[PDB]
Amino acid sequence: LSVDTSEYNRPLIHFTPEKGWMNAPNGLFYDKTAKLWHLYFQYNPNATAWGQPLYWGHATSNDLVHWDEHEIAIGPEHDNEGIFSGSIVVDHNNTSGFFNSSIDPNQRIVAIYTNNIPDNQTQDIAFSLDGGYTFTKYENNPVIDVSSNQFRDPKVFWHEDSNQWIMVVSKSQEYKIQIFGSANLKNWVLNSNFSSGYYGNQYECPGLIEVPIENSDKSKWVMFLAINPGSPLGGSINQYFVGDFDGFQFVPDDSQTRFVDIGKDFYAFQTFSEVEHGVLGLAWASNWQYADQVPTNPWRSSTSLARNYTLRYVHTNAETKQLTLIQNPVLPDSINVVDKLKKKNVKLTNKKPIKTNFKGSTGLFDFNITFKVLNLNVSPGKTHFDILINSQELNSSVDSIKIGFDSSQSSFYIDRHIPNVEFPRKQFFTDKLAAYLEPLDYDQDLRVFSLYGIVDKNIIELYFNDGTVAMTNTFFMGEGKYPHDIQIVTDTEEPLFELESVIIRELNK
Amino acid sequence: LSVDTSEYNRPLIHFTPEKGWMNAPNGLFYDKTAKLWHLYFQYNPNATAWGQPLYWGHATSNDLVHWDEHEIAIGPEHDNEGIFSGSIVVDHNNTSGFFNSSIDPNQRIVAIYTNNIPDNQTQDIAFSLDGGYTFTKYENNPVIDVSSNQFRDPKVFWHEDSNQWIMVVSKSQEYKIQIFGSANLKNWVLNSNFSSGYYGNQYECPGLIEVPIENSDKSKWVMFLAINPGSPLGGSINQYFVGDFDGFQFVPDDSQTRFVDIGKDFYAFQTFSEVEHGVLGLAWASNWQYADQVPTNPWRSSTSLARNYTLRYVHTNAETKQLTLIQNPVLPDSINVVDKLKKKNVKLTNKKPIKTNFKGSTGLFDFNITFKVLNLNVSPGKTHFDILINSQELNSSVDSIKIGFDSSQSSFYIDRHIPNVEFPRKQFFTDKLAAYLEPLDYDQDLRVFSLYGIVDKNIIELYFNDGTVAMTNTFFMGEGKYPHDIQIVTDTEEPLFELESVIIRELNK
Ligand SMILES: *[C@@H]1O[C@H](CO)[C@@H](O)[C@H](O)[C@H]1NC(C)=O
Ligand SMILES: *[C@@H]1O[C@H](CO)[C@@H](O)[C@H](O)[C@H]1NC(C)=O
Ligand SMILES: *[C@@H]1O[C@H](CO)[C@@H](O)[C@H](O)[C@H]1NC(C)=O
Ligand SMILES: *[C@@H]1O[C@H](CO)[C@@H](O)[C@H](O)[C@H]1NC(C)=O
Ligand SMILES: *[C@@H]1O[C@H](CO)[C@@H](O)[C@H](O)[C@H]1NC(C)=O
Ligand SMILES: *[C@@H]1O[C@H](CO)[C@@H](O)[C@H](O)[C@H]1NC(C)=O
Ligand SMILES: *[C@@H]1O[C@H](CO)[C@@H](O)[C@H](O)[C@H]1NC(C)=O
Ligand SMILES: *[C@@H]1O[C@H](CO)[C@@H](O)[C@H](O)[C@H]1NC(C)=O
Repeated sequence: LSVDTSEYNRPLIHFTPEKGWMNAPNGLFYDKTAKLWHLYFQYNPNATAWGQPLYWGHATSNDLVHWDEHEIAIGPEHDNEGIFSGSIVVDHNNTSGFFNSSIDPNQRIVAIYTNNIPDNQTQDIAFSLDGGYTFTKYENNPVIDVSSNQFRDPKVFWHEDSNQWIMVVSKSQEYKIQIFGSANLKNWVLNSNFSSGYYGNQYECPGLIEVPIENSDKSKWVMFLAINPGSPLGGSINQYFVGDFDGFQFVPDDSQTRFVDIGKDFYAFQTFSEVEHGVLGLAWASNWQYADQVPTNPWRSSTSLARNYTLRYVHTNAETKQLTLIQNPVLPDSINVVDKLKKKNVKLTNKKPIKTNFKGSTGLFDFNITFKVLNLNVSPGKTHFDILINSQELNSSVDSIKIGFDSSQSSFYIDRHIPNVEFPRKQFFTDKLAAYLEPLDYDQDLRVFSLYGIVDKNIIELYFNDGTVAMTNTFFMGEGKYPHDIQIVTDTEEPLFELESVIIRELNK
Repeated sequence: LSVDTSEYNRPLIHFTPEKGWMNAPNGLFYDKTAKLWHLYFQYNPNATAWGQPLYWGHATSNDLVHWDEHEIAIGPEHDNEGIFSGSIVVDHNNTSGFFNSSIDPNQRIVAIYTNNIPDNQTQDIAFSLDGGYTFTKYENNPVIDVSSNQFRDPKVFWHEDSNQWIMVVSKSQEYKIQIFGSANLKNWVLNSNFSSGYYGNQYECPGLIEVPIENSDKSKWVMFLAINPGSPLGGSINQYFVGDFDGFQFVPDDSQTRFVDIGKDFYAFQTFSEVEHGVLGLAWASNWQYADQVPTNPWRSSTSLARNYTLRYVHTNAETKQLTLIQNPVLPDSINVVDKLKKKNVKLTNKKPIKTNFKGSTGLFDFNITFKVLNLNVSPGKTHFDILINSQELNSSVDSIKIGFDSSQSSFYIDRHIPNVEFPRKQFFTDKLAAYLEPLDYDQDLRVFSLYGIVDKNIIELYFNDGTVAMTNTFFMGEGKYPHDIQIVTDTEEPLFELESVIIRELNK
């Protein structure tokens, strides 16, 4: 309680609780009357570690970057217990019977969540009569009990075409996504089981939603699935499947495995209810392997930014395109640009590096680059360029993380290694991660790629080729240090890389 | 040609060419008459890098650890071209018409391989009349041409039940494994396409074989598949599927994705033909991201050890078992044990570390541990133990790689980071890799696990829980340095880990 790392460590525009522990985001919805985005979260107010009693924390936002934290929304009946993950729906037509005439239809808020008690996980419901700040648990909870220890994380949505509420929920250790239906929110029927992809140890946090295909009238149903432990990257990861849904079973178009975000730190993704126009969601931005040991205090964990989800046909090799999940960050105009560097058609060479030259630093930056690979035979050790994110100098040292692209491998990479920062379970804190991408485009016969990145004091979110792939990782600079400036460098004497466009901004609340 | 790193860098019992570049192993077969294992391989004699003309190199062995290199077996028609990957079968009954009355049935050797020419990849055959040392290409090559640029890596086998030769080959960029049948080895018919798992950039090096289930009469068909680039670990990786095969189509038992080896350096896996009793195979032990840049000379690349493949029902979580691919290394008794450390029931503590104390070092070691996790509440930074593989001291420093287990994560890990060793494309040389495993067993209520590891100068092969998962990685110690001794250490004051059995051996040719 006496050490506060916020000054250098606490994100400006990623949500964090003032104190205590946060994991999975819950009950994501938009209130159309109040015009407020609601974020709830797995919350332990009593320590910077997971533990019971576990609650739903609650915060609101009008723009998905500025958050007001509120009083705890739901709590367990005993210290022995926890209100585990869930989702919220708006029961406009009072199908649940909970709501007065005088409750605004857009605020008829129902939470559906896992109630965790010793040897039992059930699905329970509660309703809010005050706009989502307090709740009354349903008299006849549980609404679903299958006598299981491992039965959690409901995502519920109204399905017009089959005229019912749909729940996807994990039967975690059976590796099944279970699909239930209800008229009621109270009485549920099991319609199907879905099993596929990368099983790890466990299925968690399913989601199922209609995602729009870019430049078209058409859509596909996407099933989201979280697994932890046992990610091939180590620990926790989120995956997806593309297909069709009739209200009863989900049928994927193929049987391939794909991850939502191939950084180490993007887990328990959930989408917002009541979004008109598109699909928005966010995740918990850490990894279960080390999330409770990173050096922040008096809180641990942030969410990712909210992101916009679409589908796009992209080349995965030279011959073949696949319909692929695209995501791009939600950043409203209510963000102040303190300063920016903006350049066009720069021929990058080791004698001409790009260097930010701002007066100060908030620790929040973004960078936005479109680049072209030239025809130049260069030595193997130099077929790359690198973006450096440097702290201020402190113990007469600068800390930095590196983001680059190698043209011989057609792959982006990050290196988040920081010397002299140690914490428990760092054996699992992978430093070097890569992503292979086909060109965004061809200009004549030269390969074009794009990269957008945003750095917020302890988290970096990278989006390659207009969101073709996303990679999210936290990073921990030494005590007192935070991002101060940005450089783009290369070791080539002539130009291998031409940056058609470079924009680097310092940003603030 | 003047620098030779062999002294510290060249494996003793993993095959390497004397000079030049090697990638994928080819034409693996056992000659029953000669009693010789044959290894062919993608070979460039003219540089320590991939390039055309590309040949099949050739080596033989009576025990799968001692290799005799021979003259190039197959070469391209022009410098423009390459004999890409392939397999060998023994046509005992002369179905191909190539073989005399006086050619021993067990030596009726036919190679089936991809002929790579500009804008064209076809499948071609050649036969050997002198036991596999020289070949005559078939008069009417190609045997299969589908007018494709991306059509390569045939694995062929006799399928008794449908009375035909089967070929699995990759239609690389279409992400299809294509299954062809022949009476002939000359005239082929397409029977099915198979598409699943982790797509990556490209399908390569398929395999299809009947694998025995442990302690039973039963078996399953396993389909192997290599992808590169685009492994979720970065670069190249091998995956598999378990199911059934009728000679015409492969039908997996589920749609899950699983990798054969979750280290960075295990690619283009092939099995040996003419193995009676079980399934044996090996891979190329590097990763395409950096294989051509690692600091060895005058050669680059080794194969993995030959491994024995079985299927076993293992716990993937506390509730659920899955039928899972098991592998264990083939190490004959023709291996000399120079010295060994052997201990039983050791309560590991930071005051009582295990330390090898041998007179010298060949650079080749193995370690074999069964251990039990005790009930001891210890601080989070200490819930692990570590195996250290140390070089001799040189520039007044010891280089080392680390292999460990953390009990809070139930996961093994490696850290192959070595200071002051640099080479091109090391951004992709991932240092930290993990593997989550359920307990091998329970002793009362205490968790039991096992680990076998083998280190051979520049390559480490780890096998967790009697081969439940395998992890293969190269490593590059500083100039002159190689493994000299081994330690097992922990930071706990009391004992969290009891090692029921520990055997560390120094080994030699
Ligand atoms: C946990 O937090 C709750 C609410 O802030 C508080 O009532 C309680 O005392 C804390 N600790 C325990 C063990 O309940
Ligand atoms: C789905 O899974 C559960 C196992 O938990 C089983 O009880 C149920 O019968 C299955 N339903 C269908 C439709 O397969
Ligand atoms: C979501 O992205 C989509 C593009 O399909 C757009 O319709 C919508 O306005 C976006 N919402 C936000 C908050 O950016
Ligand atoms: C990065 O580059 C340009 C700058 O206007 C733009 O097309 C693109 O939207 C930028 N990306 C983001 C996410 O702001
Ligand atoms: C079989 O062919 C070989 C190889 O050229 C030849 O030497 C041999 O004499 C032939 N044997 C018979 C029986 O024709
Ligand atoms: C096998 O896939 C090939 C290559 O695309 C295709 O032409 C052929 O029609 C496929 N056959 C079947 C039965 O799917
Ligand atoms: C391969 O391992 C299997 C496992 O039972 C065994 O039957 C066979 O004899 C082994 N062969 C070798 C060379 O280890
Ligand atoms: C290591 O020890 C096990 C169990 O004691 C033994 O059965 C096995 O043969 C050894 N394994 C290897 C790969 O040498």
